[PDB]
This record gives sequence, C-alpha cells and structure tokens, in this order.
Amino acid sequence: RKSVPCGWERVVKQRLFGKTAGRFDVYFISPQGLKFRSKSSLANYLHKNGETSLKPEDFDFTV
DNA sequence: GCCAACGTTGGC
DNA sequence: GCCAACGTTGGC
Repeated sequence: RKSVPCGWERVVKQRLFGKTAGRFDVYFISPQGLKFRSKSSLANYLHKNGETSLKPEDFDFTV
C-alpha cells in the first residue's frame, strides 16, 4: 500500500454527527505547512514546483 | 446509488 | 471575518 511522502503529514478525521457521520476526511500538510484537501489541487501544486520524484499517486486520499 | 472534490455555515 | 465542523452534488 501507499506511504506518507517525505516531510509531509497525512491527517485522517472521522465525522461524528450529521448525515455524513461515519465518513473520513483525509488532508495533507506539506513540509512548508501548506494544507491540501484534494489530489487535484495537490497534483497541481507539484506540477508548478517542478516535482520529479513525488507523484500524485503517492498521496492516498482513501481511508 | 453514492462519493471525490469542493461548498457552506454556526459559532466563536 | 475566519475556519473545523458537516453539506452538496456531478458524474462515474
């Protein structure tokens, strides 16, 4: 399976109330502190910064 | 039918 | 006016 890319943090939070109670949200904090909620916005950032090692498939958005 | 990406909002 | 919660939904 997938592992957290180097210097990044993966935060998983489970919803407790409402219709979506039981659902999980996954977000990633970059080593620079930038908070990401989607694989799209992340893949977008990696492209603009010239990433040659970390691929958007390396960041698991499933829990 | 139902969930990825993003949208809204109550409660400071 | 911001943000951590949950809501909404297009499109697979």
